[PDB]
Amino acid sequence: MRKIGIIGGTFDPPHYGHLLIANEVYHALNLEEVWFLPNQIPPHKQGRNITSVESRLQMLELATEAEEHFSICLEELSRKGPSYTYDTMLQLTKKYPDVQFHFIIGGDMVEYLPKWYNIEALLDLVTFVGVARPGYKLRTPYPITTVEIPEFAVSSSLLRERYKEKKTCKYLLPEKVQVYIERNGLYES
Amino acid sequence: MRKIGIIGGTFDPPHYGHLLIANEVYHALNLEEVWFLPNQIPPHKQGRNITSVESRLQMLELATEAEEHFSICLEELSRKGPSYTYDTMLQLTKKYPDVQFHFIIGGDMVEYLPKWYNIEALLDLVTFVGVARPGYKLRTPYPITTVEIPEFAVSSSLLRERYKEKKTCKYLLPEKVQVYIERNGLYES
Ligand SMILES: Nc1c(C(=O)Nc2cccc(F)c2)sc2nc(-c3cccs3)ccc12
Ligand SMILES: [Ca+2]
Ligand SMILES: [Ca+2]
Ligand SMILES: [Ca+2]
Repeated sequence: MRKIGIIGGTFDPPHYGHLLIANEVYHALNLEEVWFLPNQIPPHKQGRNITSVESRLQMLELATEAEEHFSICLEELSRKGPSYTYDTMLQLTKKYPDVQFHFIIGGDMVEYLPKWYNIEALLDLVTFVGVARPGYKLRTPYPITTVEIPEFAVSSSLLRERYKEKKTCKYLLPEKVQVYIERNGLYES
Repeated sequence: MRKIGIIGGTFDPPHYGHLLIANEVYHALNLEEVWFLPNQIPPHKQGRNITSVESRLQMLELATEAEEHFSICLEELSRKGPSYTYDTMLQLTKKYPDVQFHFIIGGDMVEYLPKWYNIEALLDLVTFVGVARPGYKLRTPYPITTVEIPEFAVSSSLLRERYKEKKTCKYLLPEKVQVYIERNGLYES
């Protein structure tokens, strides 16, 4: 009966956009906590740069360390290459039979839910939480919860480009993440 | 091989945002045509409304009628249930052996490509075209083509809330589609 949120992604890098979404859902739905679920990234086909699991995990640590109700879930990182959400949620529900998982997704992704691997069985494992801007209404045959979220146009691709151009990203992600990015020379070609 | 774009989605309703994306990719990559690929929607779990196949197809016709280089592909819509993209593209590849398919996806979708059903096999059937805001880049282990398109922010979920509130959506989607929506009482739920 414990209400726990799940927010998945590569977190490459983690930013205030992610934290804002996790916080809003935590508060809207009265969750006990939100788990950040870092995805595996397959090796690059052409051997080009991917952000190491080590780096993504430490940025997540730094991003969430000051937040009481945010935790990191290592389930997806703990085996294989990438996992279907079904596979991950199967293991978490078996592992935490007392938890009601609330799986947070962007509004734009809602229309594509019928294409998710093994969707019908996943619907028995999680409650989906669709996030949408004020003024936006989500539509789906599936029983999802909608949460309205403020606009802050920060994205990982934005931040990556700023670091490439040796610009600062003050005010866009936690200070400690920024220091890590700068010290490890991340995202600079 | 003929270069053909694929833009998939529920188009519920189709609007200027979709046409802008298709058109930009069409011009950027010198495609012969862009085929809009309407998805199937499973029946509502709680007996509520989904927009019919008939309605979605006719809005799509009205949205694309003026453009020679825009067509509608019925591969998914003619089926009884939803299709994985891999299964659709395998059939299309089979049916059109001289076509190189360019599969258009939103920038936000790129991060989650490793979770798509049969992604490795699908990579051998299509070239993905990711849409980035101008000056921004997409990060993925997969070989993808990037097309820059401004984020125009018009969305189906905005238009639907507007129709529920009994507003017009003039200047946000083709005139003909707005008429069809109003005349048929779509999006009032
Ligand atoms: N299979 C998935 C998606 C998908 O099929 N998208 C899509 C996008 C454009 C056209 C299309 F046919 C499908 S979006 C998505 N998001 C996720 C997420 C994982 C964690 C947060 S969202 C997992 C799987 C998929
Ligand atoms: Ca730097
Ligand atoms: Ca009406
Ligand atoms: Ca009515």
